[PDB]
Amino acid sequence: NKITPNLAEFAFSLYRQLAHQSNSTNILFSPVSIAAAFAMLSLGAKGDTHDEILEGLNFNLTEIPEAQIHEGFQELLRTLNQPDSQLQLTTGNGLFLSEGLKLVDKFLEDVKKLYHSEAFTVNFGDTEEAKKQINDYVEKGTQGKIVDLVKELDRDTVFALVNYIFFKGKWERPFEVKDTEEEDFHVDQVTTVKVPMMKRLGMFNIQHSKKLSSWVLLMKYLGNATAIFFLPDEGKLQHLENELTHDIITKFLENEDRRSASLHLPKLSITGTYDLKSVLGQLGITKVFSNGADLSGVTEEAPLKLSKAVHKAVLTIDEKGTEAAGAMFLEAIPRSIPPEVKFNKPFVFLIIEQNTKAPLFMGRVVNPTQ
Repeated sequence: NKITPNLAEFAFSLYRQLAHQSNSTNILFSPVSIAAAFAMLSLGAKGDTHDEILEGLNFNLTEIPEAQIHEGFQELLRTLNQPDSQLQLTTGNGLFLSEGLKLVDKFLEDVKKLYHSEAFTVNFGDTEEAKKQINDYVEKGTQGKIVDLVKELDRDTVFALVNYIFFKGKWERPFEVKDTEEEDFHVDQVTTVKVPMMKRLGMFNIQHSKKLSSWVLLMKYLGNATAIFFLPDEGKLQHLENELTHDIITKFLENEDRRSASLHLPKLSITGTYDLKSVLGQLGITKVFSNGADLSGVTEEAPLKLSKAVHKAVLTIDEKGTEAAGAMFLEAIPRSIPPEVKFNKPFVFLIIEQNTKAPLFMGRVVNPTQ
């Protein structure tokens, strides 16, 4: 693409903020999902409000044309929604504005053709009634995978944004349910929990990196997506979180070499729930959540601001290399002795879209049972 580098930096920027607040919490969010959520909102904003958002998404308005930005997100979100995608990425934006409000139709239109988003008007006077609706939107939109998203709503809520994303990929080269068994996972230097561990001896795009002091594993998903897992050596987790760059990751994706290995990877499900206002505030995006928010692109006469913005990400990782079978690869294993690589301790991961090189997900697993 062309806005990929910016997205990559936005992601690490946001990841480090969340990782610095604690080192015992799992982390899971979607760089693409969130950036597009606000790039969209920037269409109904002006001046500092509008400029603050695009720069909080790591865009230098002094060197890049806005049209280029929205131009890119349209194509990116375009390919992510292909009805014939083996990927099966179900993501959506919930725009909820107070009832009885003059909305520029040009806005409601762009939010449609460019950001494939849906805008809804509701009675925010009735809290426990508008909240029950917003959650019924996600649920009926996520095949029920995500429920009771919104916990509570403020009083003077007039503008609320709900961003969600669900994903369960199908490995190009799947694991066998029959080999999955419980193994210890080290949440820390002297503590362990049990977790179902998938395992398979095979040819993997795996290698140990000295610069990162970590094992780097790359696995393909049906639908043109790649998962990159980083298993840091003893005591090098922070080191790893600080050395990661977009170029490092790009180098690893150009390598197609496979080597023998007995891999143990946990079967798990992770979710990330974040308050975009709270989180994006530390990145410099505030004006849009304030009274002085210039949202005249949305409503033309009445005062408007973003009251609440939530992001919810769900990622499931299991054996399946599809709901069904068919093809069937066959790998030639060398006779040499293969290394046993176990992801039985905290590790960081990225899920990259092969076409654009955009990060669909970024996360960290510290405790698989939490």
